[PDB]
Amino acid sequence: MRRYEVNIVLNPNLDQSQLALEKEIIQRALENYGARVEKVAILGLMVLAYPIAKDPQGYFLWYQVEMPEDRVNDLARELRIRDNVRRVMVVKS
Amino acid sequence: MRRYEVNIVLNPNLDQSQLALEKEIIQRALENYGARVEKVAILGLMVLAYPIAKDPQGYFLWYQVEMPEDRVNDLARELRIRDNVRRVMVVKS
Ligand SMILES: [Mg+2]
Repeated sequence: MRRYEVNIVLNPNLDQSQLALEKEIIQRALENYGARVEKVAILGLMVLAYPIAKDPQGYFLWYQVEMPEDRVNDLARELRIRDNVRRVMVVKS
Repeated sequence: MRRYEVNIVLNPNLDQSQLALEKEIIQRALENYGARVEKVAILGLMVLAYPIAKDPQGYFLWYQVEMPEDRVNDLARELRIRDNVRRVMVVKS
């Protein structure tokens, strides 16, 4: 077990109920990969100003968890193939 | 004037006095580009677990500012050419 901060950028076009569902589904996926969810946060709709990129808008979701290192890559791919997930950044604290 | 969150990843090999200097120099650069620095934070040494990348380690620096949109790209390039700066992500709140 190790601690990680899971950063998620979701489709900016989601309505609140869709945002909630995705946030809940993603939290379940975390646990499904052995994660102990310590913190969770929706940081709002944000726009990437730099670097220059397509689809700069997105909802920023953030989770702090303790989970096995061996399941980190798997959880990441699981989250990435989700259609509403545009970006997944997992940082080891 | 608009509000932005300036994300900075610095060389992980910096000693504390180097970290401090860079953090101060970067804050000055911000102001030099018309930024009003509202918040500043050093979030520690972190390791990018996903996606897979070279030089995964780095100090995470974060600033919240209000500055002119027209100087955002310039400030970003200014910060990026700095040798200790490995990554610059500017998000519009
Ligand atoms: Mg915070």
